[PDB]
Amino acid sequence: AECSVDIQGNDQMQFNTNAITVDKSCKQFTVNLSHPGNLPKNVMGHNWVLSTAADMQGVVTDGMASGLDKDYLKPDDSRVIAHTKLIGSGEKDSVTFDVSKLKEGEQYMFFCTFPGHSALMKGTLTLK
Amino acid sequence: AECSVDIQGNDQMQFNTNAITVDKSCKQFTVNLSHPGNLPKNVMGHNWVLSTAADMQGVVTDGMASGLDKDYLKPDDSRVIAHTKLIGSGEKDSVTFDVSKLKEGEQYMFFCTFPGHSALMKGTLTLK
Amino acid sequence: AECSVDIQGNDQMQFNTNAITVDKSCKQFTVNLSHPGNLPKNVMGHNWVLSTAADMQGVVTDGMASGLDKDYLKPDDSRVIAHTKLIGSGEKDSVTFDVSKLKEGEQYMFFCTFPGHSALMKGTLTLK
Amino acid sequence: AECSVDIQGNDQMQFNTNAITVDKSCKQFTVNLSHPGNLPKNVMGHNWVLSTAADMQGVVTDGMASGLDKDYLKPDDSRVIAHTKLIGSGEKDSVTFDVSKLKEGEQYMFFCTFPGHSALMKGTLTLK
Ligand SMILES: [Cu+2]
Ligand SMILES: [Cu+2]
Ligand SMILES: [Cu+2]
Ligand SMILES: [Cu+2]
Repeated sequence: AECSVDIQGNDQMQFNTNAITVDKSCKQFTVNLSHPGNLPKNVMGHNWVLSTAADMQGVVTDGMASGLDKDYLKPDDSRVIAHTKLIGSGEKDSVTFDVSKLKEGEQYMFFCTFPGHSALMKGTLTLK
Repeated sequence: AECSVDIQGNDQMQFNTNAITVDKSCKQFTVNLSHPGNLPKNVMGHNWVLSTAADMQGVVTDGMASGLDKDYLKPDDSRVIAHTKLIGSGEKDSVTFDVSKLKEGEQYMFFCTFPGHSALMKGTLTLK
Repeated sequence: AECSVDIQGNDQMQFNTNAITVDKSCKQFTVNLSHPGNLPKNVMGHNWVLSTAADMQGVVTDGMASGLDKDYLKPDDSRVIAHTKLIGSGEKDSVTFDVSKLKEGEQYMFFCTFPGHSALMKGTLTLK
Repeated sequence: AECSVDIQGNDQMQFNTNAITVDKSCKQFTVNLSHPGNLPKNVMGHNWVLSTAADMQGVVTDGMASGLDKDYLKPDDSRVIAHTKLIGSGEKDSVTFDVSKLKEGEQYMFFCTFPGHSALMKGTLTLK
């Protein structure tokens, strides 16, 4: 949609899109995440996390180490550009971030940091 | 598209959708598969294969065993409802099948049978 | 050894093997499962479950529905040939079963029924 | 064991381990890689490549771009601490490296650079 995308994380550990395009004319961009299905957060929680492609692994390893109560993200992690909370089925969360935080010609990855989901739940974000 | 869907399998071993719905009014249904990216067929080939969810695993296992030359599909496998060829980047292939081969209230799965790909490249198909 | 195998299911949602061959001369066969890592059972619990390839999807689907208190396995599911308990990190469990429950020529699959894990935590077992 | 590890990458695009610990008493560490299965190098080749977690993305991407003739690794990449050859099934390779090139407190990752494989063929290495 205009400077926003709606994305779903389902009970089969899948995001419904795997490529996000942000137009340079946008001052801000909003991601609206929902979780179709019936499984709870401790079993199939999902969040949408954005970092550069280079930082994804560091973000994922340290997130796993933060625990369920920390939504599997290291608090005040400097490499995370934007993120939602970790949501279970039937819940919703959105994030709006400034497009000035993205740079031309840098590769960005969005992903879910719940233990073991990033191998399957990830995609590219591109500023065009 | 009425009675068709276009789907893409990319260089990250991802399909761009995880759910196809077929309209019960469609007599036939076509799937148009393309492969964006730059990797060749032997490294990142993708096909779209349809079966019941209960048959998916035996089709994938026997497909692997048939190998390279057989497009990683057992020839005349009775469990395969429809399938494309295995394609590399920049190639395109379509498959049309009779919608009468599908039951309402039965669960179907589409997937790619290139070794290792079905872990990520799979989705549901249902009649509506 | 000869009629046993040690399997590990780790925090990355993977088993350390994807194929087990049971030697025809074994009267019984043992699977010893351990869980390297640090995550608790409610987030990354693993079990080793055996059925035929054709039954795997039914077992995983009824399993997921039965929930964590039932170790994500349908109570007294007749499609389950043998299974361990669902274990958390630092736990271990073993199951010994009679090899006469297996026949030559049938495809068997082993897998984890914790939601989402069978996508990666699956393998073939064959009586040879 | 202690200063060596045997690792295998199979036809299901998986390593048999996703965590290696190198003991600080080791002067040198040896990794022996084998490829179980039947698939050739150009379809499912594997290598074991070590770098810091922050450098892994860059190594994988430039590795992809170097091609099969370069074993999917950029020639003389200074980010690669150690690596094997790319091997097909039934092949094996060994690599020894100096443990003094590893510092305590730095996050390292080992992985495969054959296109697409690092998503699942990766793990941690830690000085302990
Ligand atoms: Cu998730
Ligand atoms: Cu594929
Ligand atoms: Cu599991
Ligand atoms: Cu590989």
